[PDB]
Parts: sequence; C-alpha cells; structure tokens
Amino acid sequence: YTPIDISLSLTQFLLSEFVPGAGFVLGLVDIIWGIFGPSQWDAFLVQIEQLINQRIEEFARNQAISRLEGLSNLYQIYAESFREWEADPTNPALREEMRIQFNDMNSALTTAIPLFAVQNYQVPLLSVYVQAANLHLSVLRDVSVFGQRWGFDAATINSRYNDLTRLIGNYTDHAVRWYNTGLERVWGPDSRDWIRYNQFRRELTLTVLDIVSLFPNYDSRTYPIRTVSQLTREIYTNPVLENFDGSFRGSAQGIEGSIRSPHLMDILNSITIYTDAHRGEYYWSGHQIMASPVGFSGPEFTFPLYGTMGNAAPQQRIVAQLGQGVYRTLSSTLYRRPFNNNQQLSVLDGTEFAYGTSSNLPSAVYRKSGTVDSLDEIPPQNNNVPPRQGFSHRLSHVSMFRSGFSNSSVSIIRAPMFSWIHRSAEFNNIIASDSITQIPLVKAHTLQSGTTVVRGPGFTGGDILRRTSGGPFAYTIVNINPQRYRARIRYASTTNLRIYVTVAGERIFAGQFNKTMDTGDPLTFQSFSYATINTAFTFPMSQSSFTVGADTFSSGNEVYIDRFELIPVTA
Repeated sequence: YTPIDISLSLTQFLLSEFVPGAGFVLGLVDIIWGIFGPSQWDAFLVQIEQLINQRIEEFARNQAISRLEGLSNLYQIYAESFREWEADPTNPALREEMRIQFNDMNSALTTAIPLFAVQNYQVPLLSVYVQAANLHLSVLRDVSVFGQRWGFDAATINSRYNDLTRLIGNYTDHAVRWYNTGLERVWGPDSRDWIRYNQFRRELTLTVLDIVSLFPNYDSRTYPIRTVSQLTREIYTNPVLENFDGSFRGSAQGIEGSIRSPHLMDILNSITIYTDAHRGEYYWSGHQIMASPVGFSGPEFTFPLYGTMGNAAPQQRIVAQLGQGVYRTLSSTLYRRPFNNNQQLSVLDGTEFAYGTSSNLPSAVYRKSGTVDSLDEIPPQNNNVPPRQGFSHRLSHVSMFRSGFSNSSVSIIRAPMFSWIHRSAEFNNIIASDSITQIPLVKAHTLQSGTTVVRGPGFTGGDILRRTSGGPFAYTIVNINPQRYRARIRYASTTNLRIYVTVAGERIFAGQFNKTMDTGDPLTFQSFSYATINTAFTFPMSQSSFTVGADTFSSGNEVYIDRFELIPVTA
C-alpha cells in the first residue's frame, strides 16, 4: 500500500531483472505504471507532505497527479506495443507503431517533468519526479538497443543517446539538490526534530536515492552487457526514540553523533547485551558487538563497549547472525515519566531478532518480544513470499544513543540504533563472468594510511574512499565465478593522475587519466568519470587480492574513488 513498499520492490527489479526487452517493460507497468486512477500518486505525494508539514497547492497538485495518470495511460500503450513487436520484429506495421509510440512517449515525458519541479514545491514532488525520471531513461535506453530494428536511422538514434547520457546526470543532480535541501529544512535542535530528520533520510533514501543510484546502468554503451550494483549505504531506526511522542528537548546532535562514522563494510557476527535494572524494571543497558570484514578473509574485530555493563541479570545474551542474517527486530520499550533524582526511563526491556531464510529458523529473544516492529519501517522488497524470505535489508550494526547514569542522574535513556544495510550488498566480493560486476570500494578489507572513508554525495549507493596524496587506496579480496577482465574505476579528482590496479600482489596495470573538477567544488554527477585500463588480465588464484591506487599528482589535491568494475573480455 505504502510508496516505501512499492519503491523497494522496484529497486530489486532494477537490480536483478535489469535486462531490456518485453519482460523489463512489462515489469515497470506491473509495479508502478499500471495504476488506474490517482489513489497511488496521491499516496506518493502525501508521504512527503506529511513529513515536511506542507501540502502542495491543489492546482499544481491536481495538474501533477493528472499528468502522471496521463503518462500511466501512455506507457501502458507503449508497453503492449513493445510486447507485440518483440513477438514479430519484422512486421513493418509493428515497427512503425514502435517508432510512433516512442516519439509520443518521449515527448510526453519531456513535457511532464517540469510539472514535477514546480516553483517552491520540488521537494514534495520528488518521489514522483524520480518515478517519471526512471521511466524516461528506460525508454531512452530502449531506442539505443532496439531503435535500429524499429526503423530509426543512425543520426536520430545517436541523437537520443546523447539525451540519455545528458539526462542521467541532470535528473541525478536535481534529485540530490532537493534531497539535501529537503533534508536541511527538517533538521533541528531538539529530539523530535531528529526523528523527522532521520525519517526524511530513511524514506527518501528508499523512495529516491536508491533509485537514482541505478540511473548510470541505463547507459547501454557504458554497460553493453549485464551489470549488478551493490547498495552499501546504511539507514537507521530507533525503537525507543520513534515509539514515544514527547520531544526530549535535549540534543539532536548527541543522537546524530551516536551514529557510526563512515567505515568499510563489515558483517555483524554477534552482539552481547548487558542488563541493568531500576525499581523492579530490568532493561537493556549496554552491549558489545563483534563483526567481520567483507568476505571473511580476516579475523573478527570487536567494538568498544556500547552503554554500561550492568549485571542485574547474567550477561549471557549473545545473539549471532545465522541463515541470511537478521532481517527484522521486534522491540519492547520501557518508559517511566515520574512527576518532578526520581529517575526517568527511555530504554528497552526486550527485543526479538528474526532471522532470514527460505525455511524455518527460530528467533533470538532477549528477555521478551515486543510490538515495535522494524518491518513497519523497513518493508520487504518481495511480497509474494513470507517477509523472512523477501526482506529488503539485513542488520549490520547496533550502536546506541546513550545518556544518564544510574548513579546521580535524574534521566536515563539507553536507545540502541539499528543500522540496516541493503540486501544487494553481498557477504563476499563475488566476481562473475557473463556480467560486469561492480564492487564499491567500501567492501574492501583494509585501507592503507592516508585513505579516508567520506560520506557519499548521494547518488553512488553508499560512502566512498578519499585520498589527498599518491598511494594505494584499499586492499580487497575477490572471488572468481579461461576468463580475462578489463579494469574500470569510477573516480573523481581535482588533478590529472595515474590510476593503477594490483592483482594478487604481483602484476600491476596502470594508466594516465584526467581531472574532473576544480578544488573547492561539490561532488556532482559530472565530477565522476570512468577510468578504463587497457590491458586485460587473469587471476592466478580462485580467490585473489585486488589493490587500487592513485598517484602522480601534486599533494594537496582530492581524489575520490567510488568503485571498480571488472569487464569480461569475451563479451
């Protein structure tokens, strides 16, 4: 029912079944554009108005909704026209309609996008804007790969491809511009301001940012074959903070500060919870987390203590990661609002950890279960299977916003922050043939000195690595699935430089590449480019080591790398 439900089901369709044809077009109508009436575009608008406390003026609101329902009729016609032509691609009448349907569908999308960027209303119309933007690029990709078989000429086919590459950027820049602007207009000093701030961050990551991160994959000339992306970013939930209503007039920075800093991806192995108690009320006081690197090549590190190590109950409540990991939490909150030390409480007295499998697997119950369901905020991506099987995110970290002490404090809050990484972020770095595999560099094993993980711009799928002086970036383990590959790095830089790759520690291939931006410049879609290394190579071992670095530039510049790509040579 909710747009967050719908956007996650669309994201997986754009990750797994992202090959063009009749099946891809039949999918867009069956998830988004098959809606009759306005009851689905209304909900897509309400989900952001309810968040920013401002409704779109009804003229621009009806005009945008009716413009969508107009596109919804046109694309259904375009869809059924595509299906007829694929079943018989020689019929001249089917090819003529195919050219006519695209020319009408393209022009009608070009005329409809301005209605989703109305003056002083671009932020609420954003999820609708990216929905229409995703549709415009898909049909501009169809002509680049099928237009020559429809009857289009080389000149008009090439003209539409330059529209494809230009709009992958201008749509993205518009989305990140008004995501950041909308994020700021909600951020505030007090507690309920942060709740609105993190909810805006969570719901628009799922309904906007996760979709825009896949726009580059429509480039049929950059990705001539199949490609798979990995969303490594984390989004957060707080059962204690979100379940109650009263705004704790304290620190929104203190909560945001309790979020972990940009980091390499790690697999949450286990968590040990310590239990304190106050006036006959036992609760989750603190915990300790153990995690492992991507793949499992290194040992497992343990994080410093979160919270206080209370022994009101035995510490033995260690919870592991099994099956596909933890997909869902059912927490129970304990509040205590006395009347003017006299302790206040804002803690948890129980949480169920549900496991992801295609079969039965019993939960991990800390003390007891509750009805503060993370599934209500992390909905599943597949709905025709039980949520345990069709989950969209896996638990990756459990930090905590903490405050107060049982000794000498009047108020106490122990609210763990649940970090949810996307499911597409695989446990290991699998390198596949017959497909262009994308490994975001945050999936690396270790960083070398002088390499910084920095918050991503918003369109890369996650955070990125940064370096300001020549040297290796990170060292990552790969797994290969008679094949040789071409190395391609998506990078940003303020200087001409040399990007190199090192395979198994021995052979090393490099290349001279160009700068993309000036110094003191925001990270824009145009600031990123593809640096392809010419020579192709093999992997000695079935599990290899892959180093990517950059040098030959004056110190004091900025070099960003989002990911590297491995391209099969045969295809």
